[PDB]
Amino acid sequence: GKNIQVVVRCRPFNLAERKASAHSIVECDPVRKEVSVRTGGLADKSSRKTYTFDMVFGASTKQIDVYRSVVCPILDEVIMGYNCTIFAYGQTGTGKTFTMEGEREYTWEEVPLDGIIPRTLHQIFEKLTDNGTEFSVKVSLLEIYNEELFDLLNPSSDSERLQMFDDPRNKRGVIIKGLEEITVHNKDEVYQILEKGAAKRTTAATLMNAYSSRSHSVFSVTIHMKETTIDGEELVKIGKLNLVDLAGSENININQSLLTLGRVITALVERTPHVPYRESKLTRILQDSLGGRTRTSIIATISPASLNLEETLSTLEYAHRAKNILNKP
Ligand SMILES: Nc1ncnc2c1ncn2[C@@H]1O[C@H](COP(=O)(O)OP(=O)(O)O)[C@@H](O)[C@H]1O
Ligand SMILES: [Ca+2]
Ligand SMILES: [Cl-]
Ligand SMILES: [Cl-]
Ligand SMILES: [Cl-]
Ligand SMILES: [Cl-]
Ligand SMILES: [Cl-]
Ligand SMILES: [Cl-]
Ligand SMILES: [Cl-]
Ligand SMILES: [Cl-]
Ligand SMILES: [Cl-]
Ligand SMILES: [Cl-]
Ligand SMILES: [Co+2]
Ligand SMILES: [Co+2]
Ligand SMILES: [Co+2]
Ligand SMILES: [Co+2]
Ligand SMILES: [Co+2]
Repeated sequence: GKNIQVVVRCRPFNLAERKASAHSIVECDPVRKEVSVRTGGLADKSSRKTYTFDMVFGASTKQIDVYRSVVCPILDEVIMGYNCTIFAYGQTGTGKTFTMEGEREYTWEEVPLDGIIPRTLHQIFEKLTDNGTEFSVKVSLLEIYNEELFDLLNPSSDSERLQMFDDPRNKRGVIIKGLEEITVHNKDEVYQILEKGAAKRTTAATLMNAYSSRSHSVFSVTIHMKETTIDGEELVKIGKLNLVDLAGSENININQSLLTLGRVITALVERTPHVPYRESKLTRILQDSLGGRTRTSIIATISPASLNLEETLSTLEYAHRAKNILNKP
């Protein structure tokens, strides 16, 4: 699977983990692209399990580093008119959202702590403006909670589950009816769009108890591009990027949707003819991207802490089952 990259990002051990008297049980090796965990736990030390992936981000890794390495070559493809997807997958609290969104002249914000989504909107605007491309950008943001779809961007949207239909004009496509798409007018409008997104998600975790923790959220960008050549020829392209912050790993039943995604990715990597797209909402919505000429990436997040051993081992196993990479001698 040249086209499907699986990478691992170990976040810093944290304060809560110290106070529980946890210790680091995971060793990352960016050069050998390995992650080792002592599976025995504490005094085992005979129990070391090692995994190999496309990339392993050690401690020195910053937000820009994940961006240049995972995202930039995918936006290249998106800008050439392809449809791509990037997943963040892992235990709650391990960095899926920090990676996808991150945190905030830069006066009130920490741009170094910006994640994938705002950096993506920035490059889109910077690259397309520089090369003289006439363009327009729109985004939708939806969440999936217990197999029901909710629009995070509808101002008047109460509650209401959106409805998804097959699209008989495309056998791989899908139509989410009523889905709001904002037009993005500048680099910084993303921040306000993520704000509106969060307010709304917060509401729905009250009147609903759909915790962003237990939900998938799908942030989709569509770019309409027109290039004019030397002679005044017009070249028209439509790119699409899906940035997905998955439901927490920990119970591995949105548990079933995660697993379906796993089989979908494994069938793609292995080229087996049976690809179970229809078995979850997430994979139906995404079949268009995953199934064509494309690039796909999973950022598997983990905590280094001994207290997280089981969920960390499971996340590693999931990512390994996804794209199986033999360990080096
Ligand atoms: N690579 C990282 N570096 C520094 N802090 C991080 C990193 N990843 C996560 N955190 C912090 O850890 C907490 C959990 O991260 P978050 O992305 O919300 O987890 P998840 O989305 O996987 O539940 C957040 O407070 C975040 O600020
Ligand atoms: Ca660490
Ligand atoms: Cl380490
Ligand atoms: Cl690390
Ligand atoms: Cl960091
Ligand atoms: Cl600039
Ligand atoms: Cl607008
Ligand atoms: Cl605007
Ligand atoms: Cl506005
Ligand atoms: Cl199946
Ligand atoms: Cl089945
Ligand atoms: Cl295995
Ligand atoms: Co480039
Ligand atoms: Co420039
Ligand atoms: Co500029
Ligand atoms: Co589902
Ligand atoms: Co049908």
